[PDB]
Formats: sequence, structure tokens, C-alpha cells
Amino acid sequence: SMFLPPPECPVFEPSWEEFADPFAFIHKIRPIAEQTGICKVRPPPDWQPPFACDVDKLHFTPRIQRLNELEAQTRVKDYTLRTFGEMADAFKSDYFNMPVHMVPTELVEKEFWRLVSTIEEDVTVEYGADIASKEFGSGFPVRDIKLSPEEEEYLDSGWNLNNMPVMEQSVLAHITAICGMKLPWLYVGMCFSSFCWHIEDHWSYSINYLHWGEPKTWYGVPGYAAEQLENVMKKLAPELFVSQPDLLHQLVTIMNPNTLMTHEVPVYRTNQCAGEFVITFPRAYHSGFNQGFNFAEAVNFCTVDWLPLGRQCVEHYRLLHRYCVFSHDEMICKMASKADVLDVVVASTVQKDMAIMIEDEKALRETVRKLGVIDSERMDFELLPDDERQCVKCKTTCFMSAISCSCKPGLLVCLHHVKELCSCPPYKYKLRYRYTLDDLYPMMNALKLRAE
Ligand SMILES: O[C@H]1CCN(Cc2nc(-c3ccccc3)no2)C1
Ligand SMILES: [Cl-]
Ligand SMILES: [Mn+2]
Ligand SMILES: [Zn+2]
Ligand SMILES: [Zn+2]
Repeated sequence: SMFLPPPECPVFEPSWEEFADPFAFIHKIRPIAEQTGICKVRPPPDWQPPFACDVDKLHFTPRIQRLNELEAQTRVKDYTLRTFGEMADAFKSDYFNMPVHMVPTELVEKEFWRLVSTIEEDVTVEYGADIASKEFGSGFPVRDIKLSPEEEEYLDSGWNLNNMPVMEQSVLAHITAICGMKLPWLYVGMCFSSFCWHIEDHWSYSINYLHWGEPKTWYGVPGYAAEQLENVMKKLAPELFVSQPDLLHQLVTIMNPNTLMTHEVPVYRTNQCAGEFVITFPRAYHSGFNQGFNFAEAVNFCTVDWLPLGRQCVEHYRLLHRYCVFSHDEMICKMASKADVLDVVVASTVQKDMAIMIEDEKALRETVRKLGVIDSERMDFELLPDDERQCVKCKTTCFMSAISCSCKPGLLVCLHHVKELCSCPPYKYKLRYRYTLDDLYPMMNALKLRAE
């Protein structure tokens, strides 16, 4: 009745030993956590990164948010941290006519789901969401200004979310085509400010650290249930699913987890408190809201586990005509080209994805040859700005190959959409390709040798 809280997601308390390597730990909890989509990680008690900042010199431009269930919001788009904090505390205090710390979390949750469903309540809140910059930087210690011995202890932590991208067992590190994707984002919350249901770009992992303040409430759905959830959402708000001109236009929404649970979508919840991590797994839908004034930091990442899903994701984007953030094939080939310095498990996993890539590309090239595309020319796709190498039809970022025609200068289609480029006969077309099979086998062999 009213709101039934979803069951709690897994909570992990790793020992210092388990904690030492984030990627090893994440890989260990993976069979459990991927069944629930999100999980919470409580660091060992003394792991205590120093948070220090001036509340007066940190400025940011707030986003404004209406709180209506099923209403469309766009995903991405002046206060000091002190003035925001004052605004946020006053808002929560006045809303409940109570001191902020006496408002039970259970009640804020109940009330959140009441207010978003009631058409007549027009509650609007504000929040901060931005990547780290110089006007507003990471809450974790970074290199620059002299650091205390304690800050230095945490400079090179795996769980320092600035390091998380560029680690060894990570995969998106040596891409350097994507700042919006693997720089940490900073989030300043207030009571009821919320993040709509979504999954990460390219079905990556994400990891969120709440530095300080009141808790952040999460709902998460396991990856296997993603398409159930989308079916439920398509039925109840099809407006979210019309095609969009790019990625700065993705439409998302608030939706009661109980609605999902009624349609047999498994949902889990958690309250993330200061000093705790939440991790989301590939293609795991999640959403939530802040209990009060707080400060969080989050970053996307990709493990070796993720590589096959990343390939499936790009295929799914193609079917949906959704824009890519990067070329998955370009990333794989970039790693293959650096096979001698790769982690050995990484090399073994890249090798497997590359073999699939090569088999699929064989098939596609045979097909376009049989369509009467004969002329071909090598092309260094990675040098083209992304907007200059998207398939006209499905918007995929080309890298391995594409079709062009002298008739439509500058336009490309991927090899799935050879018929969609123009009216000219196939003999007027050129296959543009990054590599021959011969180019690829040194790369493949290098991976095999590195992987032993
Ligand atoms: O049969 C006709 C069309 C295709 N073929 C040449 C060809 N290149 C490839 C290839 C596959 C993966 C990576 C690079 C090249 N496979 O075949 C001539
Ligand atoms: Cl409302
Ligand atoms: Mn997210
Ligand atoms: Zn295409
Ligand atoms: Zn043409």
C-alpha cells in the first residue's frame, strides 16, 4: 500500500586484502551483484580518504528539475557549495517542518514516490552535475599545491575514482579519442533531486562514491532484465522512445519501482551513506534520489568481463540507430596494436573479441563484394572526427570499413547499410577499409604470444 520498498541489494564489506585490488574484488562479487544490477561496497573502516574543499570558492551552475513520474527529462546538459547547501537545508527543513537529521529515510522515500505521482504537486528542485574542472575539481586527492601525508596515501588508490580509468585491468584507458565518458562526474544533491532510469553508455560499469552528506537512495535492475524494463516503459511512456538527433538528447524518466515489480521486473534498493560505494553492472538500469544535501563522485569503467557486452551493445545501438560514444573496434585494434604492454589476461580477452570481430568482418566484406562493390581503398578512419564517419542510416561510428560514393561526397554507410547510401549502381561505390586480413594477423599473433 502506498509504497513497498524493493528488497535490499547486496552489501559487501571487503577486508583490506580483498579491498586492495578493485578489479579483482569486483570480479569476485560479480556472480552475486550481476543478479541484482547494483551493489554497495563498504570500504574497510580506516580507509578514510580526506575530503577537503572551500565551500565558498567552489561555484557551479545548477540544473533545475521538475518531479513528475513518467515525464520526459533530458539526460545531460549560479551557486557556491555553501549557498547551495543553505538553499538545500532550508528546503528540506521547510518541507517537513523538521530538522534535516530527524527526517527518517523511509519517510523521504515514501514522500518522494507520493509527490512524483501527484499531478497537482509541482515541486521543483535543483542539483549540480558536471565533470571535474578547475572551477570545481575531484573530491579525491589529485596531483598538483602540496598534499598532506594522508592525501598522498590515497593518491594512488584503485578506489580513487580518478585512477579507476587508467588502471591495468581496465579497458577504456588507452582509448584516447571521450572526456565526457571516463573523467569523473561530480554531483551536488539536495532533498528529492533525482537521477532518472538509465543504463551507462556502451553498457559500461559505473562506480559512485558518496563523499559526504545525507544518503543517496538507489534502485537497480539486473542486466538480464533490461529489455523487460524497456518493454514496461515503452507501454507506459512511448514518448521516451521516439528517435533523437544525438546523444545530448537522450530522454529519460522517473518511474516507481513498484510499477516495474508489478510487471515482473526484479528491482533492488539501497541507501548509500557517506563513505560508501555503489557499483552498477553492465546494462543494469538504475535510478534514485538524494535524501538531502550531499556530494558524490562517479565514473564509468570497463573490465575484461565487459568486452563481449560492449560489442553486443554497439550492435544494439545499430538496430536502434543510436549514436556511439566511441568505436568499439577502434578500441580493440588500439589495444591489439599495443599487445606487448598489455596485461596478460587483458591480452587473452582482447584476442577473443578480435577473433569475433574478424570473422564478422570477413562475412560483411564478402557480402558487399557480392553486391558488386569492387573498387576499394585503405582509409585511416581514426583520423576522422566522429561526425564525419557515422553511417548515414544507423549512425554507427565506422572504423573497420564503410562504403562511399563519388555521388555523395563525405557520406558513409556501414556495410550493413550498403543499399542506403544513394541511387547509383554499386560499381560507383568504394569500400573504404582500415585493415586487410594480412594487417590483422600480426596483431592477433602478438596478442596470442602476449597471452601465452
Ligand atoms: O571476397 C571479396 C570480398 C572480401 N574479400 C577480401 C576480404 N577482406 C577480408 C577482411 C576481413 C577482416 C578484416 C580485414 C579484411 N575478408 O575478405 C574479397
Ligand atoms: Cl508531481
Ligand atoms: Mn548511472
Ligand atoms: Zn549502418
Ligand atoms: Zn551515388
